[PDB]
Amino acid sequence: GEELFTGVVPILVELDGDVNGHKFSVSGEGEGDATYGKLTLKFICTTGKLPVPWPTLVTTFVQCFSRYPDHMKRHDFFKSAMPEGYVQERTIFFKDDGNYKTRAEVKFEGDTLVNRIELKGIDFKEDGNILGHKLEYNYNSHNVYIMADKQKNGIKVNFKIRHNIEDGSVQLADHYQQNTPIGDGPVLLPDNHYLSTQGALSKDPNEKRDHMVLLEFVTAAGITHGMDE
Repeated sequence: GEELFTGVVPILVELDGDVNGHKFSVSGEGEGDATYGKLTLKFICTTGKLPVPWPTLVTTFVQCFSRYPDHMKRHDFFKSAMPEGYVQERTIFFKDDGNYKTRAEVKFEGDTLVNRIELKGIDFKEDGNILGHKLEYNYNSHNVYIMADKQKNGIKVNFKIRHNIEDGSVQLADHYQQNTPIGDGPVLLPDNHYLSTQGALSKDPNEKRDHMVLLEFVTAAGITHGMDE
């Protein structure tokens, strides 16, 4: 799966979602060059307004496109599970508010890296930060902590997203994450490490729909020795 990422790879992103029985669908479209850990993507909400704020769906909407330095290349689980792909599951708990459970298949369909999401949210407050749309429209820098999970044959992941509340405070979102092969074959199981992100949310000023533009930079780090479980 390393060999598959040398250059620019086109991506489709399809989410279908329900949050407090607000059904909705999003479609996304862009490119990844994993040589630089670069992603650029556009998302549009094909069922009207998105009822969640956009920042809360950034983590949900392809970590095969992280940049792994040559010295960490054999700790790269994500790419190593391609083309057959990987299933990615997540429960995201928002502090003093509800949660998203999500399930995604990330796999190559054709020459296009595809991420296909199903997502349920519950116990969200209507006078909320989330359903009351109270979060700034921004991407901050984060670190993504990864460990191996030999049992399941994949990785366990956790990190906290720090969403800026319009008032000013922080709205935490705690991502309990699991990734596993759809890949019936062999994937690289990493020693513990992190990824480090940069990014930006913005708007296409011509796009009439509810949407989001994501440019993102993600680099792997934390390891300096001699590699493989």
